[PDB]
Amino acid sequence: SPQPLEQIKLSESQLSGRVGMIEMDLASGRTLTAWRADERFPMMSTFKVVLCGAVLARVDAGDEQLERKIHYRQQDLVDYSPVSEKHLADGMTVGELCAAAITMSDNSAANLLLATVGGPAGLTAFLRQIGDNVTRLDRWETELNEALPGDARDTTTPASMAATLRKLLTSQRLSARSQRQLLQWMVDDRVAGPLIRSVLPAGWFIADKTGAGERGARGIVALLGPNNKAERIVVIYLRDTPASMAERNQQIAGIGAALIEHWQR
Ligand SMILES: OC[C@H]1O[C@H](O[C@H]2[C@H](O)[C@@H](O)[C@H](OCCCCCCC3CCCCC3)O[C@@H]2CO)[C@H](O)[C@@H](O)[C@@H]1O
Ligand SMILES: *[B]([O])([O])[C][N]C(=O)[C]([C]C1=[C][C]=C([O])[C]=[C]1)[N]C(=O)N1[C][C]N([C][C])C(=O)C1=O
Repeated sequence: SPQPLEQIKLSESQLSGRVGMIEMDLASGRTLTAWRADERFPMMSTFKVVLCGAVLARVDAGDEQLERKIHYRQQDLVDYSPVSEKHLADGMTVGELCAAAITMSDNSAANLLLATVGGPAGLTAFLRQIGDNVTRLDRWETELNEALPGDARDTTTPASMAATLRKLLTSQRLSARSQRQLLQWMVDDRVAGPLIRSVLPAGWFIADKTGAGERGARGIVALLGPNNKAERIVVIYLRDTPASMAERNQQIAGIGAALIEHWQR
């Protein structure tokens, strides 16, 4: 494979789309590779990690419990809700809702949790509280995936998302137990985690949350590293490409391959 930046450029050319990417040391926050890192991209379902960061902050403060059971109704549901559809009779705990939102990308689970943090406006306020002055959530699932060309709604930048993820996972803004919980939810991703492991060389750690939207929008936020360690945050977003889902997946994988072959920097 090419060097990381060369592969990122190739991916843009082949996709006829914009790619945004950051590679950041998790421990120190050092930025290693950056491409369009200050440009806006739809978050899509990658927002679900930040959402559950906000939930955990409420838990730490004693304003929420992961055990608390929410008994929601069918009228609360939106599409792509494989876990929450199973529990109209019996409900789900707040912790189960975060697990479903992150590991299964469950949209109704996400919307239920979003309401508990004050909706899109409340999550945006939480982001400002942790010093992210760029990321914004404006809509609910599933409209937040619309990815209209030039629309700033529901966007982040690779740089802001990476910094925000590092803050949530490591800065001690969250309790130790909450930091550990957020990480484990990403480790447990069922949408892409197992597939990614199936193509990673032996020894490479992965934890992740993916997202998909309209007009080619697709993304991943991840922890990756050799020696079975979460060494780096890697954030990749695609937008405004007519390419197939299969190619979008392959292009993101190709950027990963370039990172893997050229890790020491
Ligand atoms: O010499 C380096 C490695 O080269 C190949 O590994 C290949 C692997 O066979 C392939 O499946 C993967 O595809 C890339 C898969 C990437 C997975 C998704 C990446 C995510 C992770 C973080 C967020 C962005 C994307 O590339 C590597 C590097 O060429 C060999 O198979 C392996 O034995 C060897 O250790
Ligand atoms: B997450 O925010 O990435 C979850 N993403 C979704 O639920 C997407 C999945 C999807 C992507 C692309 C296409 O063409 C369909 C579904 N949902 C989504 O983008 N759309 C947008 C809004 N639309 C309303 C008519 C949906 O129902 C929908 O699910």
